[PDB]
Amino acid sequence: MEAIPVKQFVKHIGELYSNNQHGFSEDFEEVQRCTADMNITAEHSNHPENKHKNRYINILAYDHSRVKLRPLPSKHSDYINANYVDGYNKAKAYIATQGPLKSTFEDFWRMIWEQNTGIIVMITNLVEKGRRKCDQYWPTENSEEYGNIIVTLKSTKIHACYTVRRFSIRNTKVKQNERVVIQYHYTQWPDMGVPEYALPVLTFVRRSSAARMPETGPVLVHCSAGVGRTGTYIVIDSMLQQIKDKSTVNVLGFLKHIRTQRNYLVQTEEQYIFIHDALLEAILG
Ligand SMILES: Nc1cccc(S(=O)(=O)NC(=O)c2sccc2SCc2ccc(Cl)c(Cl)c2)c1
Repeated sequence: MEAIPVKQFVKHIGELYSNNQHGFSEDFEEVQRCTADMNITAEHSNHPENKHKNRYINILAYDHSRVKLRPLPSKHSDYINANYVDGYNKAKAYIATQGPLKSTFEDFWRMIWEQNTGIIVMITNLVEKGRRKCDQYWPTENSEEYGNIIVTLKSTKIHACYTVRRFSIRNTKVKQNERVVIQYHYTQWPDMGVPEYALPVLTFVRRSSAARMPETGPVLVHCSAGVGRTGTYIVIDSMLQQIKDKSTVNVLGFLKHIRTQRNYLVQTEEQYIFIHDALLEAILG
């Protein structure tokens, strides 16, 4: 189970799809079992003092890979539900994290400053099908203050399927010192069912990924829980890098791997199939 030449990957997709996606089903179940003989601790996520900091009681941040906040003059001011995740070759190329709650906007922006993140990839809407997915952690307009980071919205471009917001943030307890942070926000979400046509996404991935500057902190990627759509993004992004580099693909292997770094990355078979549709589009296009 290693890399597949890009020229036979497309053929492979045919096989995975046939007989009602039986092959896709076997792959993803392998992925879900891939953790089986594996205990990964998330004690910090389960600590009573950190509970109100998790959006979902079941969606945790593995200890070994968790992003640590600089502790504050309490014992658990270091905790945020987030994990470093690997990209193509490069270790810790992403921070995959949940959609921020009101009570964690400070942690969220502190992490971004502390990690020197320059790009945010947002893969949810605040509200979807009437349900709360994510609290708005940025200024509707002008500036807003979170802890010692105050964020200023500088410009916005709204496309068919996503929006790009350029922020300038300054730390007040520095010097102040300022950074640009660019948010890529995918906004095109189904009233009924789930996303299906992968081409607009491929474009989103291509443009947000190309926005990464040398040599900066990891790209922050979040949806709501920070595992499903977030994992889909990371795999599509990484595999496109691999294709450019070596003209080979390894979805099943890379995914089993990043699954050790954050629980449930790529959460459903449908998302798993979607990754393949995205990459098929890139290859044929
Ligand atoms: N159970 C469950 C958990 C989380 C999400 C869902 S869900 O909404 O029903 N299901 C989904 O979100 C699905 S299912 C197939 C594709 C997608 S998302 C495709 C997509 C869109 C924009 C970007 Cl930028 C990327 Cl990289 C990928 C279901």
